[PDB]
Amino acid sequence: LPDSVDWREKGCVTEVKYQGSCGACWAFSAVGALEAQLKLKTGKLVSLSAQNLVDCSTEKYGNKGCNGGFMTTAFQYIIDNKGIDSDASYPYKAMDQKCQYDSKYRAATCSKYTELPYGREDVLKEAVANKGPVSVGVDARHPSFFLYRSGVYYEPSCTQNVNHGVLVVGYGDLNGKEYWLVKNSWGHNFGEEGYIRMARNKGNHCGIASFPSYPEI
Ligand SMILES: CN1CCN(CCCOc2ccc(-c3cccc(C#N)n3)cc2C(F)(F)F)CC1
Repeated sequence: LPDSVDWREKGCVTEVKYQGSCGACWAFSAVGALEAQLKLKTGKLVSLSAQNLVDCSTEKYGNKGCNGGFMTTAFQYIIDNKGIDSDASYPYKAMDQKCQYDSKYRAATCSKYTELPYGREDVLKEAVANKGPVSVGVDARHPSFFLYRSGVYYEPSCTQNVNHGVLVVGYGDLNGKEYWLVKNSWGHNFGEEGYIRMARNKGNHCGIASFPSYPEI
C-alpha cells in the first residue's frame, strides 16, 4: 500500500459543505463516499443531495433526519430507491422536510455497500488506498474537536463510541506522526479549511475504524 493517499488530488472530492444546526453529518458522509464512486464510474464530480437523505431516508431506515442517522442505512435507501438526486436539484435547507425525491433529477445510484471489520485500521487503510473514500463515525464530543485548527488531532479523552459521521478521503504522516485525512461537514472554516487530520494507528483513536463503510455505484 502507498504511504500516503489524498483523493482530492484524484478529482474525487467535492467542496466542503456546511450542515448548520441540523445533525445531517451522516447524510453528508454518505453522499461524500458515493460522490467518489460516481466520479470513478462516470468521470463526473457532482455534489449529491444530503437533503434527499435527511427527508427520505427516515423512519424505515432508522434515521432521525436532523437528529442523526447512519451512513449504512442511507446507502440502503439509495439502493432501495433506485437513486439519489443531485444537490443542485434538491439543495440543503438544514431542516427536516417531507420527502421530495424525483427520479427526473437522479444523479447517482448505489448497488451495494460494505461495512469494514470493527477497529481494523489496516483494513481501513487498504480500502482508502484501493476502493475510495470511506464513511466513518468518530467520537467528536470533545471541545478539542470543535477547536481544532491544524496538525494531527489527538484527544486523550476520546472514546471508541462514535457520535459523528465524517469521510476519510486519505491518509499520511506529518513528520512521522500518522493521520487519517477527514472531510467534515462543518463548513470551510472548521479545522484545516473543512478538514481534520486525525491520529492513525493510535489504537482506533476516537473510534475512527469502529464503523467504516463504503458504497458502490
Ligand atoms: C480554535 N478556533 C476558534 C476560531 N475558529 C474559526 C473558524 C470557525 O470554527 C468553527 C467552525 C465550525 C464549527 C462547528 C461546530 C459544530 C457544528 C458546525 C456546523 N455546521 N460547525 C465550530 C467552529 C469553532 F468552534 F471552532 F468555532 C477556528 C477554531
